Amino acid sequence: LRLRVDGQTFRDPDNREITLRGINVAGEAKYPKKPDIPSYVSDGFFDADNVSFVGRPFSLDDAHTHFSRLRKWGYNTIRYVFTWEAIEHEGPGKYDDEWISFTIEVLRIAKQYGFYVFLDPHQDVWSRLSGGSGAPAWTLYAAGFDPRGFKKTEAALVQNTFDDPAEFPKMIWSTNYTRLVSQTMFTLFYGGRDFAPKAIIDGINIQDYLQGHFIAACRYFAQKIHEAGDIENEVVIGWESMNEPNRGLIGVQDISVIPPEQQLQLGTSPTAFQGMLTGSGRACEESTWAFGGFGPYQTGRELVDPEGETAWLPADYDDTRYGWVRDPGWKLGECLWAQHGVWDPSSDKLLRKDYFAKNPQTGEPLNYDKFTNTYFMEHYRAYRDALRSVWPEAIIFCQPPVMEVPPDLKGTVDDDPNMVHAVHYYDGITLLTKHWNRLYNVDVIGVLRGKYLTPAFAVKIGETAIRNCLRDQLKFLRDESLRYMGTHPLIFTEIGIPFDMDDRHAYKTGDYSGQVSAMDANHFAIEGSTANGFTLWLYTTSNNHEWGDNWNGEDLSIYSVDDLELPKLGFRAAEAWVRPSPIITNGQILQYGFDLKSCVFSMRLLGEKKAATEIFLPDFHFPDTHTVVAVSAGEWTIDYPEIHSVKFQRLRWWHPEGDHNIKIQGVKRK
Repeated sequence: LRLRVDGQTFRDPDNREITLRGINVAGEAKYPKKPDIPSYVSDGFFDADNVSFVGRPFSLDDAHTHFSRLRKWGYNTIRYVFTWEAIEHEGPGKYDDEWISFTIEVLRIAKQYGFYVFLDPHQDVWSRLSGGSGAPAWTLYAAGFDPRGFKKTEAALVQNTFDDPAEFPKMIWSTNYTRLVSQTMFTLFYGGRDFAPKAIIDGINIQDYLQGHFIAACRYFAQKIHEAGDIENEVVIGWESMNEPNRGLIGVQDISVIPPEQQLQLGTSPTAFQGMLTGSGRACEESTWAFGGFGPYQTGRELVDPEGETAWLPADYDDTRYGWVRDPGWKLGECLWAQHGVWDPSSDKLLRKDYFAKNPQTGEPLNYDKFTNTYFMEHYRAYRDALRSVWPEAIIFCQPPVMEVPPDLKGTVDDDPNMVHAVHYYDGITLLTKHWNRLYNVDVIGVLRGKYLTPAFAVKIGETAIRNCLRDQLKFLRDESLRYMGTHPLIFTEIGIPFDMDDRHAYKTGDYSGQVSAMDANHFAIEGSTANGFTLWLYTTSNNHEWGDNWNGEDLSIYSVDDLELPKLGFRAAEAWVRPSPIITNGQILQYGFDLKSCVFSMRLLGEKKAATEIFLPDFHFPDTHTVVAVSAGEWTIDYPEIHSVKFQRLRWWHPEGDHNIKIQGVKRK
């Protein structure tokens, strides 16, 4: 077997600790292959019916060629991106065995390169019909509300629908989490017995139907891995929960106003009631909000007029498509929350301001921690046991909601010694402003958890203080992980920077200085966070300068078909994310890092009795003729191991037991 969990560390068969420097592969699994429907093409979007993700990311011939890149860049892990839509697209229980068979073929090509792969059931604002990716289309018809009218009802601002796809608002897809469809789907997914207790399919609640199929669609895809025989523990080490779990409306103390914890707006900003009227064809005046130095920004209101057409399936449209039972309680043509007594369609006025406020069964007041410790963990325990009904030795990458307190599983029955805490972190300023500010940055984590009062005691000035701020944020998350969940490993499964900074300034000049300072600062935070590894958010094989990641106007891929590789076109800040890093360490890593300015790699460890320390050294930064190695104890050699013709320089450092450290200096560049 490739890797085992042994507390806070991953260990190889000979007791050496493994460091997971990985990357997400790939952002192309978010949308189908035949027809190739990215975020900007509009024809054929709505007849999802039959899709064919057979092919995404890439055709199998290019697999061994594409995998070779990730070894050359020093990556040893891959977060394999796949959607629930890729498994159960035709309908409930209709699994794409052709997609399964083709995907099993992908893994061994990657296994030939000695990768570590954990599978990611990715999603963004629920479904691709809802302005993102993830869940299949029939899940929306199960809740029933046909995406045709979504345009100006403004439930999920879809990009495959706007008049001009090139004019899709930047970073507006993430706003859908606070809109009608995504607030409804996640609420029904994690707890339908609670807020919409009339949703009964197959005699069971919508909570049990949406979860039961996602739990089963992954379990059936996992049962093939048991029968494959050559990919369990030999390349596939386990699974992840679900990408960025959202609560929807579970815990909204007042649905008539924007909650103070909702810090993202932009586009139209409907409340739950303003989102309720709009999803029923009425009319609302909504404040519109935006972006630093661009967009609405304390805007001036805008009137939304769907004009008599709802964001719901009509009362008579044919459902009889894929099996089908509904209890007569669940209706069509009317608002779901309206029939449950949340609001009156005849008078257009709320019930009150606290339907989504307290506990379904006992009446305890809801918050985000209450949602994370109950309904999310309720969905997580079943997903954990379902994957272990097939493969009990499966490592489960537990991903709680983004930038929220992880569940308190330390000392409970869920203190799983084969679990991994997956944490997301994005520089909220640079990601949303698309500009690396070299002058200030905010301790976002410190503000969210209440370390300081308001974002005024927290902000730090100076690029050095900014670097230390990000590292102490990621370091704090590791201490929060070890406090609530126990002695378990942590993997920063998503972290990156937007490459389209300063109005495509790097694409116009080749000056990637902003992206270099952003990537080096983000990696500097990871290297000092005392974490167990990371996967940079997103390697796209079809990323270009025009469409970015070909998904929601984002441009986060480190690889581009229009940029040059490392030996007026730049290198896409490649010199910033091709870093020396530990691969496998003879003992516990005390501290390591890469100073990109001085081109100096240093690592301090606590040696164990014999078993080597294997470190990746980039060819660009560390040429063999000019690389200078210095050790505090022991001996070292430098080789060029070959893994299917793929070449990368590696240094092995044999040291005795005790406190030792190394300093590797390369070539400085401007």
